[PDB]
Amino acid sequence: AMDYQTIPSQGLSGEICVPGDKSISHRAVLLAAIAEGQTQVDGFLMGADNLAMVSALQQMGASIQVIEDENILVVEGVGMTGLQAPPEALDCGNSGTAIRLLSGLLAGQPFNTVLTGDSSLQRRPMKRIIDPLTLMGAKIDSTGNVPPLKIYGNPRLTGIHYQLPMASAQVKSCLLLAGLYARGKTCITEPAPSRDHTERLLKHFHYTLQSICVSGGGKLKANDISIPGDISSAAFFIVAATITPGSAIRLCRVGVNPTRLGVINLLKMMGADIEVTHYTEKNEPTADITVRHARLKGIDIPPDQVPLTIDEFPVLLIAAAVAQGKTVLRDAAELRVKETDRIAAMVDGLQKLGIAAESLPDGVIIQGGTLEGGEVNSYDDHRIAMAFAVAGTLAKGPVRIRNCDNVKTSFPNFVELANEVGMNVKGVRGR
Ligand SMILES: [Cl-]
Repeated sequence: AMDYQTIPSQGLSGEICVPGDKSISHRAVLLAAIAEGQTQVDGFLMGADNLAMVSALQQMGASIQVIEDENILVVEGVGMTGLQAPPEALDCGNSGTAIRLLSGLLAGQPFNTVLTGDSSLQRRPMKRIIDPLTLMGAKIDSTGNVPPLKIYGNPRLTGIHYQLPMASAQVKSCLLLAGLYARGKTCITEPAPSRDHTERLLKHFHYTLQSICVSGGGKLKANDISIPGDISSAAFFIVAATITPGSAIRLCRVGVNPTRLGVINLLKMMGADIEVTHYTEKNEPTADITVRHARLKGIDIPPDQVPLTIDEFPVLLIAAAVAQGKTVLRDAAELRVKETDRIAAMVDGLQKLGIAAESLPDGVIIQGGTLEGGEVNSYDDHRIAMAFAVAGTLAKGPVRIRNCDNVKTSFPNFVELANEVGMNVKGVRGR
């Protein structure tokens, strides 16, 4: 509901999976919808952007059954040519990824589609995909190179070899999809190799791929898929179990990034008790994460990790609040407004929960202490709202978190997952 109310936890326990992120979730259902056969998708993020993708595919005749509370989809593929013109404009909500992937998928279809979304989405730039898509023969009308986009399906799409002056996995993913419906082969080359989840998903669905090249005329084969859990969503539970006495949990199949330091490792530096096991590379790289309660010490976050901490794992600041000593985030230069606002909200909430915290022009400083019960404002930022729900696990009293509407729309299963592991949170009427 509008506000979240928590009460202190007796200690977390149990095993859960957290959903994957938006990007992999979109790609999985999209590829499954045009495959032949039935695909069961586990770990599908059930937020508004991902369900907007689902409803769009259904408008075009896809068979997708949604089990929201279990993060499951069961897709009966309609084949490469089973999509049909939607009767109305496809509303992509706030999803830039949805509109861009759908533009690639629909450019080579033998029908027309209008793609739009909310006012935020109607300002998102689209030239980067429109031009390359036009080279393959796409007919995409738009004003100001932003949505709405009217795609006049071109069944005569032809493959292209594309040489980019800068890396971009968003363009690549779009062209790979358009390539599935284009004559000959479509190839994408970059100065440096960019992120490649689309490529692995294509292989998972048994499409042939040969820089990165794909050919039209091939066929997608249904194949069950378990989306790796988003480390950002998992971080909430990792911190919860780390700071709450008597806690022991296991997070199954969480996507792990081996090339970066990360939240698990920053937590380990604070003295956390985390075991990463059962590492596999057949999904993105995946692992089970076992977390037990552990006393923590404040650390100096290296500059390179400051933006990432604030952007992706602000719940790490909740762990700093209960550690012994101070934790310091100082970036080389003053932070961007998005970062500055985020830290100001975290600092203000922490202060309201009796923690000594100061915002800096290039970061923040947290004096480790004791979280008290009280009231904070999430400022409709789901990451902030969730971080304070986690602070509630150890707070001396109940914590009320105002304006949590965006948690339901970004990560709706948070509340049920929190409760299932012993972390008390319930939606209540606000203001
Ligand atoms: Cl969810």
